[PDB]
Amino acid sequence: AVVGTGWTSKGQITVLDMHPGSGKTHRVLPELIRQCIDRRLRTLVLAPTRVVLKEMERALNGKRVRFHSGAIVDVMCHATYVNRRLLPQGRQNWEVAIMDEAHWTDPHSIAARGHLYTLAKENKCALVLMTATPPGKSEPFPESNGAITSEERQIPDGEWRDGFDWITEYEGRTAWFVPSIAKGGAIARTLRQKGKSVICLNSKTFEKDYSRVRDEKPDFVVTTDISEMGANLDVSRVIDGRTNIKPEEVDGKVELTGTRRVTTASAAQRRGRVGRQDGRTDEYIYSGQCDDDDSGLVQWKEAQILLDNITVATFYGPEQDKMPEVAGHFRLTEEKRKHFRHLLTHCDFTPWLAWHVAANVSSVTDRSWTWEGPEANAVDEASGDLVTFRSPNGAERTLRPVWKDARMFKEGRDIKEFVAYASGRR
Repeated sequence: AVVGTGWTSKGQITVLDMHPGSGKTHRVLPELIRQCIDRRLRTLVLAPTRVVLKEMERALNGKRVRFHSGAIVDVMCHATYVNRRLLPQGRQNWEVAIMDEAHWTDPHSIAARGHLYTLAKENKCALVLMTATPPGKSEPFPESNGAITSEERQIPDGEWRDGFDWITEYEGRTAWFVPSIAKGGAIARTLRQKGKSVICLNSKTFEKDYSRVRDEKPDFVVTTDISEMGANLDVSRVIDGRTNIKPEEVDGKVELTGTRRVTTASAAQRRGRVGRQDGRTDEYIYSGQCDDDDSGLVQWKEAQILLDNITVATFYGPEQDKMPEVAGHFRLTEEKRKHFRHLLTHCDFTPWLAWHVAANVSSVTDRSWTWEGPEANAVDEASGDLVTFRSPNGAERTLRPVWKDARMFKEGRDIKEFVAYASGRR
């Protein structure tokens, strides 16, 4: 344990920065809840992912905790907390809030910590943030439970043949972080034609396929940033090119082109996959430097869209500089918020797309915005022909949305699901 009491006093903000593998989920979290239950405080616990929520349920074995897909402790995902507050008829209160993996730059995660920070600064709760890389200044090589030898090497950015023998001559298991699902597939194919087993983890596969890692012990896990929020990959080496995809609003559209250097918090979390056990020395092989200035990413606008609709609120204080507009800018009328919530939760829309649709379109039944956009917004398959579909009246449409978000058409979303919506089947 790190803190005694007073941590549950209204207006207290506590940051627990504990290294991975020193018993946070199964030692520290269960002691914090014991205290809450003993003091009879309505406690909220936020997990980043279903994988971590399930792990919390095992560690909180034998307490009155309510887990969400007569107890005073509720456990749910970051995203569940925020999505619930999008119904103004929703909005239960807790006096203590514990947020696990509180560094995540997912918009729901940013909005949750901002909302809870706002409440605690007004003395409506206590807030614990559990993360090795708290928002604010980060170190790329923070302390670990066991040794990590970190070395800079050139890392392949796609398929290779010769010149990188150190990758495949290695005897232990490796996690290789990649900036995108597409780049992952290239790396995965090359490793497999060099005789290695590979599992790919990303936004799309993580919830389902995390368990194959433990079960199948592949030579390589080729992973996106999805493994930076509590994933135990049980590897002895990380390979980290220190890049990520850069979703950005450019000329009124969300683009996904090229990469950014990771933030130092990301680099530390990637490295943080190893060094979990004392008595053994692991390896972190990386290429190049970090860039902490991610203020350009659309995630901050999306965090504001959510925060303005679950609520003067601020982001979690160091992050407030990254709020792109005046607080409240994106607030919707109750009726439009209901549309917004449906698009997020039932149609798998990004916050950016769901906001533009709900703010602007007349009725929840209109689909004409999906074909009435400017010509340059038309959506192509990888084969080069523009996507077409039929409206219920048999009219042939070209997919050409008024608001274009590249994330709807690749990187773990399929054109086919968006066409289900556009054709009025969803």
